[PDB]
Amino acid sequence: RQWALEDFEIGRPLGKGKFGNVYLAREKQSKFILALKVLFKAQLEKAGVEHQLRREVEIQSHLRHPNILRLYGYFHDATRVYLILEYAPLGTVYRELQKLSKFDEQRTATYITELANALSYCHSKRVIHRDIKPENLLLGSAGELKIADFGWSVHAGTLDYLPPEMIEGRMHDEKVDLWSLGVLCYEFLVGKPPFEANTYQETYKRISRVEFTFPDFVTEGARDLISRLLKHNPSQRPMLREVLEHPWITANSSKPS
Repeated sequence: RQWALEDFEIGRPLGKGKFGNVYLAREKQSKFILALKVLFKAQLEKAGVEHQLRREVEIQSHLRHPNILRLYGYFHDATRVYLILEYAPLGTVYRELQKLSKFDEQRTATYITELANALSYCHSKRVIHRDIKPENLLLGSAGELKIADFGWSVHAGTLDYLPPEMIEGRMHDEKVDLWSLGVLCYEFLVGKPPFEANTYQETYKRISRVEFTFPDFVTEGARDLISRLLKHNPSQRPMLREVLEHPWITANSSKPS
């Protein structure tokens, strides 16, 4: 952490967010490579997502896990607010999916394993995640998957990754995470989310109905796991331990539980 913008040399823009840009950066005193996220206070207040941001930063701060992107610290200008983040050199899972069209079973199972580990750790800390997107998944130097969005919750846009209970306005719990796994496991293997449609309304209906089909190249194990994850009823969804111990996972995953 630092107290000012002058503590960092700003490098190439890693990406542009809706509220502000992210840069590659180096802490001058220690030559420390990190990611510097810039946000505008006015923009945050326009949506009133300021308090949400503060809470999410607070939650993220207490999370220490190899498969979760680290928040080193933060400061403000004003107007600008700066987040100091772990730099993931291998970019997003989204871009990787864009490059490889789809992932093989081993890579998919591995990513799912890392995800389930991180989320299990979060559940131990009574931390529940919102929707998980591939653009919000980064890759470390060893290619390790890292959850990078700060969408956490402590109390019990595109709809592609939201569970039925959240889009229907029903009460949601930790089970949400498992649903996300399902979607991701599908997308990794197929190249597109299972409820993708050209229309928001269509996607809404397809999610609410849990209306999806498998391409022929999807194996029985993958179909089984995904089908168990994509339950309309959150209660019928398995636990993360059952996921980590799923035959298909254990058969294809490189990383242990």
